[PDB]
Amino acid sequence: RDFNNLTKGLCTINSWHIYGKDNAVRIGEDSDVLVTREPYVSCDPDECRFYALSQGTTIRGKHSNGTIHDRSQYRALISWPLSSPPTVYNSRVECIGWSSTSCHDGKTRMSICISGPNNNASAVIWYNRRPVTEINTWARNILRTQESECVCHNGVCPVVFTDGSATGPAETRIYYFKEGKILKWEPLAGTAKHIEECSCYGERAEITCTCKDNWQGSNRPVIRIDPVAMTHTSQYICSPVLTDNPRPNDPTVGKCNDPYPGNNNNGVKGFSYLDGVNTWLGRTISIASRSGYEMLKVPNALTDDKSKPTQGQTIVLNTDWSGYSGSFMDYWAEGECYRACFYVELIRGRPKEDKVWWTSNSIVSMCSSTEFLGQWDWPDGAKIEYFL
Amino acid sequence: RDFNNLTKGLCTINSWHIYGKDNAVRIGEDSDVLVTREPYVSCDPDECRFYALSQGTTIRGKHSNGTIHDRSQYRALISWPLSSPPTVYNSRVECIGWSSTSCHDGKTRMSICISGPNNNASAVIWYNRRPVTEINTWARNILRTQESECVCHNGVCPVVFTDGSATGPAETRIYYFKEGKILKWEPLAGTAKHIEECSCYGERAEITCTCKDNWQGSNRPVIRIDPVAMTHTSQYICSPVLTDNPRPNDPTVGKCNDPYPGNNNNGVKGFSYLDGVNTWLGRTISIASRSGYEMLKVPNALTDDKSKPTQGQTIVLNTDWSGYSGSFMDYWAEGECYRACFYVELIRGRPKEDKVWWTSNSIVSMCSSTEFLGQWDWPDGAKIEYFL
Amino acid sequence: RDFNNLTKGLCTINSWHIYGKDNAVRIGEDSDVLVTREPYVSCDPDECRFYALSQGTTIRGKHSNGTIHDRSQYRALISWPLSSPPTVYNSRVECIGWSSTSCHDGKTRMSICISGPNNNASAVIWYNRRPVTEINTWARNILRTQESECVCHNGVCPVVFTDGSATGPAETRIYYFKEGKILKWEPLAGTAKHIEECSCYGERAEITCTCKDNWQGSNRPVIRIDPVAMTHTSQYICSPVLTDNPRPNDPTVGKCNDPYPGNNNNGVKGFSYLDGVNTWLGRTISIASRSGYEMLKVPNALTDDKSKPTQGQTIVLNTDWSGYSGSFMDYWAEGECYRACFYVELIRGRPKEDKVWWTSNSIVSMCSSTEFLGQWDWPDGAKIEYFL
Amino acid sequence: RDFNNLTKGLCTINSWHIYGKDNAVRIGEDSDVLVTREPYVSCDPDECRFYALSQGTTIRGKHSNGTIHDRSQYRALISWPLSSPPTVYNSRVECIGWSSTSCHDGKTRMSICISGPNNNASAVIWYNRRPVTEINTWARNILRTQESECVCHNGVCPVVFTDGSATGPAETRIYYFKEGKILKWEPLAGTAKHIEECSCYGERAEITCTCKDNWQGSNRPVIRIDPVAMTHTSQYICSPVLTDNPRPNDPTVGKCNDPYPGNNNNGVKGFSYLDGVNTWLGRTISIASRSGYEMLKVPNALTDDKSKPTQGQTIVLNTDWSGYSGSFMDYWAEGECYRACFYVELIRGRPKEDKVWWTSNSIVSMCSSTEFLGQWDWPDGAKIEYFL
Ligand SMILES: *[C@@H]1O[C@H](CO)[C@@H](O[C@@H]2O[C@H](CO)[C@@H](O[C@@H]3O[C@H](CO[C@H]4O[C@H](CO)[C@@H](O)[C@H](O)[C@@H]4O)[C@@H](O)[C@H](O[C@H]4O[C@H](CO)[C@@H](O)[C@H](O)[C@@H]4O[C@H]4O[C@H](CO)[C@@H](O)[C@H](O)[C@@H]4O[C@H]4O[C@H](CO)[C@@H](O)[C@H](O)[C@@H]4O)[C@@H]3O)[C@H](O)[C@H]2NC(C)=O)[C@H](O)[C@H]1NC(C)=O
Ligand SMILES: *[C@@H]1O[C@H](CO)[C@@H](O[C@@H]2O[C@H](CO)[C@@H](O[C@@H]3O[C@H](CO[C@H]4O[C@H](CO)[C@@H](O)[C@H](O)[C@@H]4O)[C@@H](O)[C@H](O[C@H]4O[C@H](CO)[C@@H](O)[C@H](O)[C@@H]4O[C@H]4O[C@H](CO)[C@@H](O)[C@H](O)[C@@H]4O[C@H]4O[C@H](CO)[C@@H](O)[C@H](O)[C@@H]4O)[C@@H]3O)[C@H](O)[C@H]2NC(C)=O)[C@H](O)[C@H]1NC(C)=O
Ligand SMILES: *[C@@H]1O[C@H](CO)[C@@H](O[C@@H]2O[C@H](CO)[C@@H](O[C@@H]3O[C@H](CO[C@H]4O[C@H](CO)[C@@H](O)[C@H](O)[C@@H]4O)[C@@H](O)[C@H](O[C@H]4O[C@H](CO)[C@@H](O)[C@H](O)[C@@H]4O[C@H]4O[C@H](CO)[C@@H](O)[C@H](O)[C@@H]4O[C@H]4O[C@H](CO)[C@@H](O)[C@H](O)[C@@H]4O)[C@@H]3O)[C@H](O)[C@H]2NC(C)=O)[C@H](O)[C@H]1NC(C)=O
Ligand SMILES: *[C@@H]1O[C@H](CO)[C@@H](O[C@@H]2O[C@H](CO)[C@@H](O[C@@H]3O[C@H](CO[C@H]4O[C@H](CO)[C@@H](O)[C@H](O)[C@@H]4O)[C@@H](O)[C@H](O[C@H]4O[C@H](CO)[C@@H](O)[C@H](O)[C@@H]4O[C@H]4O[C@H](CO)[C@@H](O)[C@H](O)[C@@H]4O[C@H]4O[C@H](CO)[C@@H](O)[C@H](O)[C@@H]4O)[C@@H]3O)[C@H](O)[C@H]2NC(C)=O)[C@H](O)[C@H]1NC(C)=O
Ligand SMILES: *[C@@H]1O[C@H](CO)[C@@H](O[C@@H]2O[C@H](CO)[C@@H](O)[C@H](O)[C@H]2NC(C)=O)[C@H](O)[C@H]1NC(C)=O
Ligand SMILES: *[C@@H]1O[C@H](CO)[C@@H](O[C@@H]2O[C@H](CO)[C@@H](O)[C@H](O)[C@H]2NC(C)=O)[C@H](O)[C@H]1NC(C)=O
Ligand SMILES: CC(=O)N[C@H]1[C@H]([C@H](O)[C@H](O)CO)OC(C(=O)O)=C[C@@H]1NC(=N)N
Ligand SMILES: CC(=O)N[C@H]1[C@H]([C@H](O)[C@H](O)CO)OC(C(=O)O)=C[C@@H]1NC(=N)N
Ligand SMILES: CC(=O)N[C@H]1[C@H]([C@H](O)[C@H](O)CO)OC(C(=O)O)=C[C@@H]1NC(=N)N
Ligand SMILES: CC(=O)N[C@H]1[C@H]([C@H](O)[C@H](O)CO)OC(C(=O)O)=C[C@@H]1NC(=N)N
Ligand SMILES: [Ca+2]
Ligand SMILES: [Ca+2]
Ligand SMILES: [Ca+2]
Ligand SMILES: [Ca+2]
Ligand SMILES: [Ca+2]
Repeated sequence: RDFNNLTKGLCTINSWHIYGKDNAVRIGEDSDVLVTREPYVSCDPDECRFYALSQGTTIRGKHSNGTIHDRSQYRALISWPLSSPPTVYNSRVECIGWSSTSCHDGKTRMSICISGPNNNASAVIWYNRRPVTEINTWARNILRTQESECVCHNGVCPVVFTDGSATGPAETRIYYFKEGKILKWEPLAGTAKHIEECSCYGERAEITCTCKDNWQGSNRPVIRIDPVAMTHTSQYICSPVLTDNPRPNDPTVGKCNDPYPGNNNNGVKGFSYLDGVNTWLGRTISIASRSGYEMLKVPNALTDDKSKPTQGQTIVLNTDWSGYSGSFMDYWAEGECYRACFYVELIRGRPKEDKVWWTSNSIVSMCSSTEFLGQWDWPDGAKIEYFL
Repeated sequence: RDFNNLTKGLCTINSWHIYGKDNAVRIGEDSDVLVTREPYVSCDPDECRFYALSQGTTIRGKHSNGTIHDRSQYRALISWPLSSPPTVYNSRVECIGWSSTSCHDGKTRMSICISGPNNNASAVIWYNRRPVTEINTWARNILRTQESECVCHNGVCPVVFTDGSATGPAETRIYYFKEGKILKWEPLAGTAKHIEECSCYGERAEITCTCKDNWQGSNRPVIRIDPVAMTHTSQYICSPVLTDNPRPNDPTVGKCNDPYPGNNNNGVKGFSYLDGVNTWLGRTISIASRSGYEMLKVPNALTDDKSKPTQGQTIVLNTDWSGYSGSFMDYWAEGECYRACFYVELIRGRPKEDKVWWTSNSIVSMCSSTEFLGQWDWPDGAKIEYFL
Repeated sequence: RDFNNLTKGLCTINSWHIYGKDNAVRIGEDSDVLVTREPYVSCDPDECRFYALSQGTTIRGKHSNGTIHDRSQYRALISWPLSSPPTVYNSRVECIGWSSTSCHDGKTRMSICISGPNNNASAVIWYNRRPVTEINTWARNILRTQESECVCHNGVCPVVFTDGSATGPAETRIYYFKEGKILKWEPLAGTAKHIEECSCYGERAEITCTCKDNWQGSNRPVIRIDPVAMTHTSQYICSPVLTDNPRPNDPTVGKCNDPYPGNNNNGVKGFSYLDGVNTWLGRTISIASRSGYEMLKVPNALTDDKSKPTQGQTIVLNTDWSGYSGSFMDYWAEGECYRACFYVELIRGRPKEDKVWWTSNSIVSMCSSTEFLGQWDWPDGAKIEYFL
Repeated sequence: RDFNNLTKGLCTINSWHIYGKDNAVRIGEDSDVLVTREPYVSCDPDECRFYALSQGTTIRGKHSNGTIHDRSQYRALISWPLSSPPTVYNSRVECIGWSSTSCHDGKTRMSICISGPNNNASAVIWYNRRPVTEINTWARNILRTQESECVCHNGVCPVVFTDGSATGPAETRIYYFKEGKILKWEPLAGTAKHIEECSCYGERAEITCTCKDNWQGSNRPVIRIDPVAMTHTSQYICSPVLTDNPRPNDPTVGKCNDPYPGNNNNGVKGFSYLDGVNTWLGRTISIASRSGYEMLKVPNALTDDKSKPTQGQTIVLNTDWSGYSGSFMDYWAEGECYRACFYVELIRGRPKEDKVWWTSNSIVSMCSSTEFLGQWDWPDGAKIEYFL
């Protein structure tokens, strides 16, 4: 109808309720489920759907062998109905590639897929299910993007891309798209020293992105975008409650403008909701691997370098595999505020479970409640032994 | 369009005709059918669909092992086209959880799923396919609901929940929802001593629920709700024709305000249509197990403590497995009266058929006819031996 | 929109072109295709679909064993997209039963399914996907109907039913339905001595049905219905070109008002287009079994007792299995005339191919062309050996 | 709405970006994917879909044995969602046959399928999903058509057919259809000596078709059609950069009005975009087999007999199997110009990979970019060994 405008602020997050879960790996043990990774969730005005990068093969299919690899010509961004598994028969291909983002601007959806060899990748921006714009690699080193939904405001949908090294300074750009066309792009500015895989959400005409500093930071870089002025700033979450993985143990004081040291060249896509006292951080429980998942209320995490948790909720037990996580909200829901939501990728297979030759995942997602709900843990649920 | 109003009375029930049957277990022996239990049927203004709690695995899948269990993080309320089986590819997830209810108010549908550990469960109320309200457990002991459709009147859709013991007094509540929001809730009142799994239907601005007294009663508790005044009453079906299972043999006089004794801490979800002489009771044929199913016309069953059958119809032979049963009607059909309908869950597998490691079911459903139709029996139809 | 009216006459049939073919048995050798029999085709104003009686199991499924049987509680009328196979995932159940008919009146569709034991069957008439009317068996001996589409005119859709013996006189009735309700029913009248499985089509406000005399006739009975006056007549196709199966060799003179003798208590559903010189008869090539299929132009077959073929077209080679056949037309096509169409059921499995324990079929269908097209033969295409 | 008119010229082609890829053979190793060949892509005003000739069996199905054959009664034109594989469950049959074409005129789609024995084939023209016209073979020798989309202008959709020898002069006809009806047909005229499988596109009220001279030419014949005057001309691409396969090595001067010699009675469906300096030719890399695929910018190829490449892009490595290729464009996209697109059929199985008994393919497709994008190669991706 009309372009959506971020007119509401976040609802108060007092707990998290179950939103969606597809049990993909369980079901896929005996049905035609596509092998995936890098999933997310994204809403249209009339429906919310699960998204992910397919590996172009079923889990039980012999071609599942080798899917630990990140970029092949057989991957594609696919979407499928909320809480269903990604099957050969119900998956809709949005575009071809090995890194993506997607978002609805209120009128129609924009989807972006990047494909190519490491030194010659390119992104193609689709809008209303048609290719509209293409961007060639600018640093010739794995052009890559969010791996979760972008956010739009009055037709303007900003997207964060990175091209260059994963273990040294790279060239991060913020592109402002409108109807699939480029209105403007900026180089990254601010104090964030490295950016990859931004998880974004919007509220009151501002877009907040919690990304990852793969090079040096165990605290997360944050990019705040003004989609009207089409400008932004960057910093790190000041809080001592470190949220990347792997990471060192939590200190008593964090860092606001530099990566918190202790772990280099590694990390996991993650997210946060930074809203003063209504601030919640997500993170793996393990400091060593993609294991477990919890939500911690850390009032003023973004700006308070000594902020520590005041409440929390366990999403996945430390004895269960987690993975990537990101933000999304249903901007077309009823009510006076936007309800914060997120998903956690539950990785199964390689490298942690090497008795099988594949790597895939299932999805679990939650949204906020103003109630103080009881908690449950939500594991993938599959028995690897069955696949042997 | 406009909210539906219960303006019609029931059609005269002279017999029951076949409405839907999915042969899920038969078909699922060689196709991707999800393992389920606790099914029901529910209509929208333009379509009627089968509903059930999936176990997050196919019947032939190795994860089918263990599905006798009631509550896991892998269950979800799903719906699928009338008379089709619940397949991985045609099942639509309504919400995540292990106890549910759902109903269309004329404009859109409300679905409720409860999930959690036994001492920390919570219900999330979805409306127009979005989460709107959440209710935390109040007795910290398996918050649970209907397992069949709720009914709406002018936007108000009452739902019965129980939290607390299954073998002693519990805390039953009646919530009146409108657009997924809570308008009001009452504690159970009346003479019903325990309530679980209410089967409801509406006619002439009144909602009748036939539930189950798991603690002491072999006769069924009945809750009648006024959705305008948002008030209710409770009692038991007075009739000597006992309809719970297991149960003692039928006496010559029943009980109107206390559970009829003989069997404790057990029972099965069931239903009835209480409409003076146009009264029909459903029940398993066996007094010991979920075996067989019959419909008995027991004029004035609700209020006459010596009422006995005047007509009847066999739905499932005592040599076939039955299970849960419940009411639903198509409130958007043509004509001057609402046609009473019900479904019977045909349980296969554990605990009765333990040569297989799974528990699932198929569905059979009937609706009333003003004709006096010939009867047939409708078994699940699957041969367990094939699954060995 | 508005009820359809049979305002056009038939197009001139100079040959038959390929319309649809689903290759169900071939494809079903390695995919989830339902076992069926008694198929047909029927159009809605915006789509034409394949219809059939499912057996409630896949072909490869173990429950396929025994599907040679005609009536079980596991059968249902299903429809699926033109030329696709009837799969577990794309089949839409219209109603439950073992004998059916269905037709669109221009506004919505009426579907009829009969279920029951032999001595207590009943038909339930569905309209706009809801049950509206029920009719109890009147002769207590396998109430049965067309097994192909009915035809409507200004809301009135006549249907032919038979109840009673298959090898002696029975009670045949013509019901005139409008919006699923009974307007009137007549007993069969005319000279037809036995009626079963009528194949009907309409043109210029008249409905012609070519049925089968299972008891004594090798020539086919024909019922012509006036859907306005709601009256009918009956006779046999006068032609010496006999079209039932099994049957005696063709004589040089047929019979107009009595069954042509030579074969008792047996036959196959078949059809014809009786339109003066524009007359075409379908029949199996073999006089002994459901083998082969051909179309023969027999000018004035209905009224000329010495009429013999003037043109012809082979549909299925005598070295291939055929089966039932029937008429349908797309009454919502463009143009000035209705294009005659028909389908042939290609039966595979039992009783002719007993190395497998199942019985199923695929469908081939043709429509007329005013051109004189080259002919091809259209077999089922499956290799039984593969199923062993 | 209104008939589409070719009002735009081509966008400038500076490179090719990835459009769609279904990885059919990979996925089909463990899911219900139909065996196909002769694929293409075609757009409707609201969706673009993959098309192909099914073989009426799955790849893993036993009936896949023998699918190297071209024409059987089990083939049909099917379409399915962009980038999905052609599965039993998501494939929509457009018509029955072994040679086809299809195109949307802006209001609705016309699809054409030819079926029959070699000496008695016939084409049936479907419009708005109904059969409208039939054309009988005129040379009684494999009536055949494009195997890719046709193009329409103001309701007029020209189609090229060939009937007669594959190794000598044949009877090629250009039919001008409007709403499935024949407006006019011409015999081929111009200097093209043999025509088969035309790949067409339209721009500025002109339709260009790049076909194949199976008899003598290694350069490609080109037919330019005026769909208003309903007239055409024919010649060959003058360029020395030869684009058929098999073929001799490239000379330094080509031929404008006669087949370039060196290879007889063989070839592959191919295409080109002839637009002055904005000219791009597609071809297999190997001169001996359907191996590899590249796009070469050959300014003025059509008219310059010494034109050689000025830019290029590799689509498939010479160490990977290719096959047929053709043109299509989304005539309903936004913007001021039509974006040239094409697909390459990636053939797997027989005759080149004879360890398996089947022949099938997957599809890869690209569209033009005005950017100068980095290139990647796009192979089928399946491991034949897995199928053994
Ligand atoms: C039914 O459901 C309800 C609703 O969920 C249940 O109630 C919930 O119970 C939760 C578990 O107790 C609780 O979650 C905790 O909240 C704590 C905050 O609350 C407390 O402190 C505040 C502030 O003073 C008080 O106001 C309040 O009253 C409480 O006393 C958090 O601090 C908890 O998180 C910390 O502990 C968990 C382990 O339990 C860690 O996994 C987590 O990371 C936190 O601890 C690490 O991080 C901090 C910060 O740096 C460190 O200081 C600390 O040492 C830990 O650090 C190590 O571990 C991390 C992670 O591995 C590592 O990286 C680091 O290096 C170190 O090695 C926790 O979030 C909910 O708030 C509470 N909800 C409600 C509404 O009450 C109820 O129990 C259920 N009922 C039943 C019967 O089960
Ligand atoms: C073609 O189709 C038609 C249509 O369906 C067929 O006709 C139907 O036939 C049915 C079977 O006969 C019939 O159903 C019965 O109706 C009885 C009521 O009618 C009779 O009594 C009235 C009242 O006086 C008369 O007016 C009327 O004319 C009849 O004479 C019911 O009483 C029957 O139910 C009882 O029996 C069945 C076993 O048959 C039990 O399963 C059932 O539970 C009922 O009996 C138990 O319960 C009562 C009540 O407490 C006890 O008193 C009794 O002892 C039984 O109790 C034991 O069993 C229960 C259950 O296991 C247990 O819990 C308890 O402790 C005890 O152990 C039955 O419902 C249809 O009405 C009739 N329909 C029509 C329209 O006519 C026709 O036959 C078919 N044709 C052919 C050729 O087959
Ligand atoms: C390319 O395609 C075109 C288009 O299809 C091909 O041309 C077609 O060729 C067809 C085959 O020749 C032809 O079909 C036949 O038409 C005959 C009628 O035409 C002839 O007679 C008329 C009338 O005098 C002439 O005007 C006309 O010029 C012709 O001469 C039919 O009579 C044929 O059917 C009979 O034969 C077939 C066997 O071929 C039987 O299966 C069929 O049942 C008919 O014969 C039985 O029935 C009659 C009637 O009672 C008996 O008299 C006769 O003895 C047979 O009876 C036995 O068999 C039956 C069935 O098993 C059994 O029940 C009974 O008891 C007996 O045992 C046939 O229909 C098309 O008309 C013709 N089409 C056109 C447009 O030309 C062309 O060939 C193809 N090109 C190539 C290269 O292949
Ligand atoms: C990142 O991505 C970018 C973007 O893709 C990459 O840059 C591209 O690189 C491509 C490969 O170099 C390049 O493609 C070539 O373009 C040549 C034309 O450009 C050159 O000449 C012009 C004209 O003078 C100059 O202006 C320009 O500056 C260049 O110097 C083509 O000529 C190339 O095609 C020919 O070679 C390939 C093999 O490489 C053949 O397969 C192809 O068929 C062509 O050669 C055959 O045909 C010609 C014509 O008859 C014959 O003369 C020749 O001998 C060959 O003939 C044999 O082979 C054929 C086929 O098998 C056979 O039939 C015949 O009989 C003979 O046996 C080629 O197309 C892109 O243009 C370029 N793009 C851009 C924007 O720059 C960049 O490299 C990537 N980065 C990294 C790090 O990888
Ligand atoms: C069910 O009853 C309510 C009246 O209680 C109907 O609601 C009125 O509907 C009309 C048209 O929408 C409005 O102008 C009135 O204000 C509505 N509501 C109330 C609460 O007064 C409703 O239309 C009835 N539903 C149907 C299907 O007739
Ligand atoms: C079929 O015939 C009936 C007339 O018998 C048409 O019905 C009339 O339709 C118009 C418009 O709906 C009404 O105003 C008349 O009262 C209708 N009915 C009768 C029974 O008089 C009907 O429209 C015709 N169908 C079509 C498609 O033309
Ligand atoms: C473009 C790409 O391949 N990105 C990688 C990502 C990346 O390698 C690291 O962030 C370092 O740069 O790591 C991971 C990962 O799980 O750590 C998955 C991503 N997979 C995909 N998006 N396909
Ligand atoms: C919430 C829950 O687990 N409810 C149980 C129900 C319950 O245990 C008894 O009524 C006693 O309270 O029993 C049964 C049952 O088949 O008897 C199934 C239900 N299964 C599910 N709804 N998942
Ligand atoms: C109602 C019923 O079972 N009808 C039978 C039909 C019938 O038995 C004979 O016509 C004699 O009456 O025969 C056949 C048949 O193939 O000959 C199939 C039908 N199958 C089904 N419609 N299910
Ligand atoms: C009508 C028909 O069978 N056409 C053939 C085509 C043809 O044989 C040659 O062009 C020579 O005439 O060859 C090929 C081919 O791959 O070379 C495939 C086509 N397959 C199909 N369209 N089914
Ligand atoms: Ca890091
Ligand atoms: Ca009880
Ligand atoms: Ca007969
Ligand atoms: Ca399978
Ligand atoms: Ca050639």
